[PDB]
Amino acid sequence: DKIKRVFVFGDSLTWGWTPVAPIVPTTRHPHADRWTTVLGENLGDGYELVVDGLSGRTTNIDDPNDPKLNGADYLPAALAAHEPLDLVIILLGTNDTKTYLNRTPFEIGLGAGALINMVQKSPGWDWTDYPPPPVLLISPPPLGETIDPLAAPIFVDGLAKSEALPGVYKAIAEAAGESFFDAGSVVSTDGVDGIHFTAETNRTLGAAVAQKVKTLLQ
Amino acid sequence: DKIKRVFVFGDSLTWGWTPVAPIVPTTRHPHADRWTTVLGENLGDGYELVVDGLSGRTTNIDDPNDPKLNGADYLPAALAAHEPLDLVIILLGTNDTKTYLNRTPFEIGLGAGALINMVQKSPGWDWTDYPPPPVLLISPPPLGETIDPLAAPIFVDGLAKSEALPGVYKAIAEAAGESFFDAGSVVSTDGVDGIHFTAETNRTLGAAVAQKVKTLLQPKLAAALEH
Amino acid sequence: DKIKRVFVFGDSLTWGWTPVAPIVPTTRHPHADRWTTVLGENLGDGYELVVDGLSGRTTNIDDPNDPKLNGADYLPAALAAHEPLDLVIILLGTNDTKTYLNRTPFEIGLGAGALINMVQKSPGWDWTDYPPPPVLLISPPPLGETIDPLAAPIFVDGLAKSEALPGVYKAIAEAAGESFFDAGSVVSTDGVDGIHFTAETNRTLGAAVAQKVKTLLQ
Amino acid sequence: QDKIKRVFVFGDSLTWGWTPVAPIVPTTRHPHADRWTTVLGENLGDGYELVVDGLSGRTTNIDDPNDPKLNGADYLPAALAAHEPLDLVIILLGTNDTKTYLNRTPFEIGLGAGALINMVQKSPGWDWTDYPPPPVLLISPPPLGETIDPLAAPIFVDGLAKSEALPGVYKAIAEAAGESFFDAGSVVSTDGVDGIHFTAETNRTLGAAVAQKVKTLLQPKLAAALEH
Amino acid sequence: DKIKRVFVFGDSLTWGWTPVAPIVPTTRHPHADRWTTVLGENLGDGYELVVDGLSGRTTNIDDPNDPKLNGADYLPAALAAHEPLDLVIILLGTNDTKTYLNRTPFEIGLGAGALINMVQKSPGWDWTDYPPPPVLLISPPPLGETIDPLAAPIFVDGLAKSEALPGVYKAIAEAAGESFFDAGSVVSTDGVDGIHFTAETNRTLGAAVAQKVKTLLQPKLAAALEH
Amino acid sequence: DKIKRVFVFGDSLTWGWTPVAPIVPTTRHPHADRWTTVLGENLGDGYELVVDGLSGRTTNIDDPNDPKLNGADYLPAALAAHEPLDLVIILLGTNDTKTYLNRTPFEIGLGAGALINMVQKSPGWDWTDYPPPPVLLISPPPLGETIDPLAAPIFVDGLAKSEALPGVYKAIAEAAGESFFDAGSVVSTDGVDGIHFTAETNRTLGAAVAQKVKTLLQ
Repeated sequence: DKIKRVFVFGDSLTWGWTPVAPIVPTTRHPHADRWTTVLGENLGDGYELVVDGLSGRTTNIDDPNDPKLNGADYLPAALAAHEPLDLVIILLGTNDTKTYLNRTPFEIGLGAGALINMVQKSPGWDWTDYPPPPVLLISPPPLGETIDPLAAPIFVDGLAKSEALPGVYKAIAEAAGESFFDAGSVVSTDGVDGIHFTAETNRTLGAAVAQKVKTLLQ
Repeated sequence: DKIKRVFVFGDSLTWGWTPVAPIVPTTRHPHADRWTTVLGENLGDGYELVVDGLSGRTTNIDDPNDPKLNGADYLPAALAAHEPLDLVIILLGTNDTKTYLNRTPFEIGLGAGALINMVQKSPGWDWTDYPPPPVLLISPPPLGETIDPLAAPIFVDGLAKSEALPGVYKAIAEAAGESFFDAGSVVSTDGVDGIHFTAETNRTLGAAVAQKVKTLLQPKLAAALEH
Repeated sequence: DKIKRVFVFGDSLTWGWTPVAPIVPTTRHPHADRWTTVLGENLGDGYELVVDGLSGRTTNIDDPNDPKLNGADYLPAALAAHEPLDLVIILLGTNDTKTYLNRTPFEIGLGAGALINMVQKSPGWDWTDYPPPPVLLISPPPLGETIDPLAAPIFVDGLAKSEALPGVYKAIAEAAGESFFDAGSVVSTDGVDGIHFTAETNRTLGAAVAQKVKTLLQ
Repeated sequence: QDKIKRVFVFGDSLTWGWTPVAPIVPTTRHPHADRWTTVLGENLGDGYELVVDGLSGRTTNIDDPNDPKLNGADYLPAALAAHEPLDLVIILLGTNDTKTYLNRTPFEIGLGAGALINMVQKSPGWDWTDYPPPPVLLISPPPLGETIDPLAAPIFVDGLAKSEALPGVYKAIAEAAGESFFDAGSVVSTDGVDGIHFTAETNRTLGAAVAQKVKTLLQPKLAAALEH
Repeated sequence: DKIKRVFVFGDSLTWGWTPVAPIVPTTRHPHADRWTTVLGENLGDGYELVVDGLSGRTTNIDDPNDPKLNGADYLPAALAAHEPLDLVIILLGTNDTKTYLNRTPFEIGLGAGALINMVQKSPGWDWTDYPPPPVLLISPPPLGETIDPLAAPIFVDGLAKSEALPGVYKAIAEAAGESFFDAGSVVSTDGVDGIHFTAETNRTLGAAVAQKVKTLLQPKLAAALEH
Repeated sequence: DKIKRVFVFGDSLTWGWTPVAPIVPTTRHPHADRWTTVLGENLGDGYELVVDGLSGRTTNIDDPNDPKLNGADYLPAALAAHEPLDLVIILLGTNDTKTYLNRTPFEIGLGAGALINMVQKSPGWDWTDYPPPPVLLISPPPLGETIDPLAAPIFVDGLAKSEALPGVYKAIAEAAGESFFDAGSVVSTDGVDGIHFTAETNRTLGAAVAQKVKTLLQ
């Protein structure tokens, strides 16, 4: 019985940012406490995860402060490097609400859409011919109402944008003939810095997403 | 009584490519025969059009054969140059089906979406403050089943892509909270070269699109449609 | 008699910036008061205008504050989109005097030259074969002696540069085998903000430029 | 109790697990059990945990005009930050750099590998974390096959000689960076039928050999005691 | 008296391409036979030359075949590296006529203009304050009527373009308030390959350009002589 | 017997920056006092020099303050323009220690390596066929312990980097099969501004480098 391969593509939430005061520097959640790990455990031996979480990462836009943060710069290579996959999970959009990137929620949806499209056109080549995998686009929960004062200037108007993502993400996913899940339906941003997750929140999300995944793959 | 300004942003279909054999060179449809002109006539004195149709133009992707064909390179400037507008009409996607651009229909939808987004964030500045205008995204009709042999190699698998655009364009438009219309619902690509429109097709399209526009910009009529 | 098509390519002066205090925000001159409109009226039914005026637009240089302001990024597409034309009028150079763009008058001439060249090589293709249209390069008048305090820092040394443009523009136009007209010969920058035009100045310019056009086209 | 050591492997199709076949393409991925990185993992034991990033077609630090995703140096900074903290970075690249159309000398390819080592040394570019940067083991690939699949041969003209020259250059560059080196050509050769990729037998040998090398670097107290 | 420094910025004509059959490979003209050398000899001890001639070099446009051939990529650095200078001579434009670069003569003039402007804004900095030097723009002669068959495909329509350069170069130089000289007024492209110069042609050019230079840098004397 | 041609590619040290207080503006060392000139004199009539020294120039990295300062942008053209050569001397690396470029010594070595590689692949063409010339990579001496207060902010941590260059440069040169010389073995940065050389230091360096050159070329 073929082991099913799931690739998880996200930001610091998926890397395992431990929320702290002051907001930085952080250390990585122990493996046991990462949402992806709990996702893996609840799925069982039938499944095998590959995880790529980058602190600061956006859907598809350059961060003028750091040239390595554009998801869409990286994703084509990542997909080809982990082919073949049975599912691609995308949990991005939190960094896209940063003030200086000046994005609307629809713009952020388009960004997630750009990534879905990269998966659908995945590997760009005749060197292999496995099919492209389906995609589960996950909208993150709303930001915290109170963000660490060091980071707050960079998240002005961010909360309202983050609240609007589930609706947009769902339409975009649907338009692509792919799947959707709102992380805000089962958890919220409970980290002390108003942006990242506690281990308790990771656990809830991992277990919830595992149910959703089994529905799609059995 | 304020005159309503409508900006039309498209490709050769909107420039006025006269279909001919061989496919090139062409000459511009006389003004009287252009779809935008008939659109203007059917709208009346209540409306005033601005038209920007570029042969070869795509939604949001570079053509390696010509650096001036990317709609999204041009649109931000165009919008600011014609502010204030009451509506922006986009009729693009036909060139996006060209084989060498290697686009899926969903990708082309995202391209049209990129343009909608540019309109929604239109002018990027404090120099004026008019609101941004609403958008009517128009999907083109399917390509001809028979394309001029000179152009056919460049439109391989293009037909199927063009057939898939209305569904994608509608979702994208809806997702943006904007409007949609399928040109394929009232006309088809009847030009001899299998890509462009006759004057008869222009006339039909112009008249049909004018009805749609009035629905959006005359609120008494907009109201009546919810009934 | 063929109707003659004239394309006007300019900046906020051609859009119809209404001079006000404070300098921004502005509203667009009513159509009846725009210089291009008066140009059209004085030309008669023999002529038909197409107008493209963008606030902030330069000849051929990127504005680091706004990526849509480079005339030469736009002009090739615009020319092809309005083919066939009988004349192209260019009234640009006022924004090129902005301090942070660091341009000399000769440099600005070269920029206008770049645009003339784009018109001369206009459409780059076999898809149509109309000839390319002739060009009337119009130098703007000198800037106001007193510029709105909000904008003044951005126009340091700009006045002297603007005074030098007619001479340079004339040489460049002549070198290209094309025509020239100095807007400063018939009007000056009388707007309250020291940069833009009143409706009275628009009227004078429109009527003067119409005389010049008829000389070129009969 | 002892913290588990994290080793990141950054390579090309050799590291992805290209199964050599005729005709050369299309291929399928070596079963997990037969990948060199997997055997590397098994020979290391529970003391170690691998993260593997192998991309078919990938170069050290140069754009492939045929595919914009193949430049290792475009990807590596992000990858490093995404897998921090690491105890070692292994780089096994250079085989694609010998492709005719990229027009590279062996020294140039060394510089490319050097660019990657430098990215690791300056790894994460930020105050968001402060773990140290990890050491690097640069691995030179073996020489190409003398006979390359006719479909691919035009793109590997003069490639063999370049591949033979890589160990020398890679060693100097690694040494200059104060990092480690290993020549895959010292324990295996390109035995795949297409003249470019590896059989499962060759993967096994390489995995086991590289595991010895890794333990020398990360348990040096033990390595020391063993030598006498 | 300060010794006057003259910087010569050109292409293979200034490097010293020896015309041969077949066209390539060539070897460099002996120093004694280079036009710049004869220029130096005819100027005397009052002057000192610095020479930068690159085979294949254009005014201001990328050659898709070789990324090092754009004069304007190089000139800012070169100017600062040889500061202070009393004159900059530019003899470029021959490679700009190459078919695949698709340039008009006016465009090539603008390219030369771009270089003049770089000289006028020369060093961009506080680190020194010498004045910027004046410029003598030199138009090359027309291409040969017969070009080596290996190179001919790359110089289609090139002859006519090269004939048009003197007029354009003069206007552009004048517009910049700088000087002009037409190499075609005293020599032509007599090399066997139809592109480069013999030693005899170099000698003529060197001596002619030296007269022109002295006019510019000893202008009080030039003035007094004109009677 | 060939007259032997030596091309010297460097920064302000090779241009002839006269150290002064305040640090800027400077004037060029008289020709008689330049290190390259003394190099030429000590070599004799058997040799002929070509010199390209640009104030501010780096090995292979863009200076965000000035787009003309990247050695590797310039070197390919320079090499082809002065072919044929018998030797290329590179004395660069002092500007690479500037704080804002954020380079490690190994990175700077790689930069020098990039230049060596350009020389080894020199002219990229069939238009001539002379061989490529050998290369003598020269590491500069350590910076001054005391730098002009106006320039010091830009050379923080630069001293330590400059001290590390000889070791790195030697490895890189050796790896390329080329030659090396440490300018710090015969001189130090004795200019009043803590960065540039006096005429006395130029003389010492010129004479020392001439010995080295003769060893390589006979």
